Amino acid sequence: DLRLHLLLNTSVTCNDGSPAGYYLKESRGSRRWLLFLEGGWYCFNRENCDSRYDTMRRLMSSRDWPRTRTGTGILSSQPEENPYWWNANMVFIPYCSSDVWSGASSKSEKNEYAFMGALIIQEVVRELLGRGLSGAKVLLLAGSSAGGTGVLLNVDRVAEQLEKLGYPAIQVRGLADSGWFLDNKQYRHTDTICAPTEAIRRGIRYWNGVVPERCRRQFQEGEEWNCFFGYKVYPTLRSPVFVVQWLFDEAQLTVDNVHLTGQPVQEGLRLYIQNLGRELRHTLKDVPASFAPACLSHEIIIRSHWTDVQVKGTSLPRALHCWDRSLHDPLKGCPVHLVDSCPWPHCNPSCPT
Ligand SMILES: *[C@@H]1O[C@H](CO)[C@@H](O)[C@H](O)[C@H]1NC(C)=O
Ligand SMILES: Cn1c(=O)c2c(ncn2C)n(C)c1=O
Repeated sequence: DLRLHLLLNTSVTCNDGSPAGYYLKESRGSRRWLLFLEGGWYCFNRENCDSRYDTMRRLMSSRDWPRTRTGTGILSSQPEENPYWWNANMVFIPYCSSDVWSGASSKSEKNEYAFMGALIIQEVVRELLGRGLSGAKVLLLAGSSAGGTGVLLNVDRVAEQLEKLGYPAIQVRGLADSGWFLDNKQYRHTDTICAPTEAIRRGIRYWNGVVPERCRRQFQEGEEWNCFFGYKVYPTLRSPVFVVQWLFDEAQLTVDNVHLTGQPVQEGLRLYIQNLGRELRHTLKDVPASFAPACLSHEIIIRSHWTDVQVKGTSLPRALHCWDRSLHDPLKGCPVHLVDSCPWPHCNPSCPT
């Protein structure tokens, strides 16, 4: 079990002004720290944030959080479940800012909600430095879905923060799971139910959203939404980032207005889906540390059966171990770049059921 700690700095809040926090399981033996960013979409105006507050309140408030969470997949302390980092210090940072971890805005007389995702990550790192992180060799900032995008937006700021606090020895790395989206044409055009590009454009203004400096400098004022797209922000990052991305991500297909029912798929949708997989594969061509199976799924790294999926006979835990070896100073039978070439969901027999 990971134990809840609410942030001692109560100016750093969830959407409703309740304190943000983190779940921690310390490993006294280990100088490895895994900080996992939870996902769960976002909200980008008063009306859709109000709806989220009614039926997804745990993603907007700490008021109802449990005292403990069970570490699963990459957050498991059991080697059987987590061959990769079972002995690491484990941190789960709940997503309660609805801002893809980009926000730097307090609740005030002008703001119904606080969007403090970027500041929550900063505050968790600062408070952990007094709990053993000061002795770390490696800090892996990991995350799934909106948390995966959060890794891309925040990994270099965590590295900068530790450099400026006088910990240049701590190696900051990123693991972005199911956070690598395409600003592609929808299969069918569609209110909130608004394509990611426009929703993110509006979100940044609403959240006072912040993006990595080099990406911000490239795209400039009014175009920072570009930095929420992996293939655009990744090349601007200095920190090593491992990209885990299903070629047919369910969240990508949802925003593209693709709904597979069981009826025969006709030529138009077949070509659309094959084109999406090919586009995803293209964006990963020059990403040296990547795991991209040809599956229709969403998230993997905190799922208990994350060990089961393979690309070219290599599991994700093995790929991550090979990545660790690669960052000592290519390795025989220890690959780090694993992208499926087969063009249809579940052409990989190891895809989740
Ligand atoms: C508390 O958090 C706020 C907002 O991130 C920050 O400006 C302030 O410096 C923090 N104070 C302390 C004591 O950490
Ligand atoms: C750009 N983008 C998306 O496209 C997206 C998303 N979550 C789901 N989608 C589909 N997030 C967090 C995101 O930043």
